[PDB]
Amino acid sequence: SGAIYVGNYRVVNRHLATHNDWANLVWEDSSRDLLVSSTTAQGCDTIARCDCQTGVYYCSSRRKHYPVSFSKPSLIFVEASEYYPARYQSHLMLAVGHSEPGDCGGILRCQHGVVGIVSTGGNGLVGFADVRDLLWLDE
Ligand SMILES: COc1ccccc1N(C)C(=O)N1CCC[C@H](C(N)=O)C1
Ligand SMILES: [Zn+2]
Repeated sequence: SGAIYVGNYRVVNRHLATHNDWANLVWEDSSRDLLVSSTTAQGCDTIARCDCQTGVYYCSSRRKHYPVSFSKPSLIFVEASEYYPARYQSHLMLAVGHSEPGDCGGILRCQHGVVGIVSTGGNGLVGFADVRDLLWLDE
């Protein structure tokens, strides 16, 4: 679990969004596994606007933060699951690191701010749904 709270927006994994998230839907993209809902209170997270390929992510299955090198946002194949059929997930960045089901929502951050959230993994890899292109999150 996990979310980014920026301004009057809450950013979450689309496969973990609540009834409330869908009742206050602003935007969603199944191909990116992202969903943005509106909030009444102001959020105090800063979004990074950069091309960093190094950062630190929170891994709830280890209660630890890990430094990682990660790929550029791209279309990557993701095995079928209870929420999606087998498909290409866009805007996804992979790193070598620990992740297991339950780690989705953990924030990835670089020196400039929030980069994205854990969305995929397996076999010593972890995938992050990028949010740095969503410029509207700030205006
Ligand atoms: C951190 O995630 C993992 C870790 C280890 C092993 C597997 C995972 N994966 C990949 C997932 O949990 N999922 C299932 C829920 C839907 C996700 C998606 N974006 O399509 C993929
Ligand atoms: Zn950065």
